[PDB]
Amino acid sequence: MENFQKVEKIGEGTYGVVYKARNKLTGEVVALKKIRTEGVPSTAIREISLLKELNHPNIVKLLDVIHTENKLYLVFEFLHQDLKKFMDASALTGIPLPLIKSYLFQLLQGLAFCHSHRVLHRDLKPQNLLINTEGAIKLADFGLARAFGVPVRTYTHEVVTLWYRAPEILLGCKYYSTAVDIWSLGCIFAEMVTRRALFPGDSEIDQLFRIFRTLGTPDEVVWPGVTSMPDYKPSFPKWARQDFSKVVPPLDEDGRSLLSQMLHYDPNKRISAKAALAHPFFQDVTKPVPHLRL
Ligand SMILES: NC(=O)c1cc([N+](=O)[O-])c(Cl)cc1NCc1cnc(N)nc1
Repeated sequence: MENFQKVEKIGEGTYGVVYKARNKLTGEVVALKKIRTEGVPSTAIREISLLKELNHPNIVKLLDVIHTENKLYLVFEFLHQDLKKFMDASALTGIPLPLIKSYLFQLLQGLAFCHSHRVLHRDLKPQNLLINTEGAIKLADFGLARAFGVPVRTYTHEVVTLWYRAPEILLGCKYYSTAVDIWSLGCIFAEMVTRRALFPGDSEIDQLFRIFRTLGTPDEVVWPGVTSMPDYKPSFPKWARQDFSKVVPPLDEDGRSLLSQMLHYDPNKRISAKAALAHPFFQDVTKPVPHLRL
């Protein structure tokens, strides 16, 4: 509003426009997201407001929710860069394993926290993971997708990224579980390691088939109930599971083991954030300093 001097437009955020802004009073620099509409639901107000108490070091703090004049403003703690930009910037050399491990570990701590408080992210992707110079990484936009159905096209009709969507969502499941976030994080882990998106689908069916081509078309053996899912079709081609060592080379077996558990088809077999934190892969985790050029 007028209490915020806009510094620059960060982008066309998932729900709306995002600006880097400074509070004229406090001098605090924040990210301000403007969200779209018949007056903006009041149901979302109670919901969003609840997320203000969801405070954790690996969760971008939601400082304030402001509903006014058919506009909804979300004020967030500001971080200078997202993981997508960082991965692009580290494309030639790759993110060092120690840093990949630190980020994965921190993200799992953040998910463990949200999940223990019954909050799901639902739309984890590199762009929603913010990083700073201290080596921290934080989850952004956590429980927002709840009172906002399912993404598809931002106000600028931008294409919704399905690359990190769990198979149960693609198969039409009506109830998401914490497992969807573990799946997305597994996809991100793989991408940090290989420097290439794991399943870059360009349509819902292409996304699903890319997953099937790599992990094998799921069946009742590995995923009880899958053939009864809303969008499951007996006509799906049946692809054999690819040898896992081919998926994220040259990741070591500790890493491959954890990733395999984060990508199990059955949401109920998929590892929890809490359990993943105890995986041997993190035995030598540390907190390196990233090379950020702001
Ligand atoms: N909380 C935040 O700091 C933040 C929030 C949103 N958002 O609520 O939509 C977005 Cl896009 C980006 C953010 N920061 C990363 C960033 C900073 N600067 C520039 N130029 N690009 C990215």
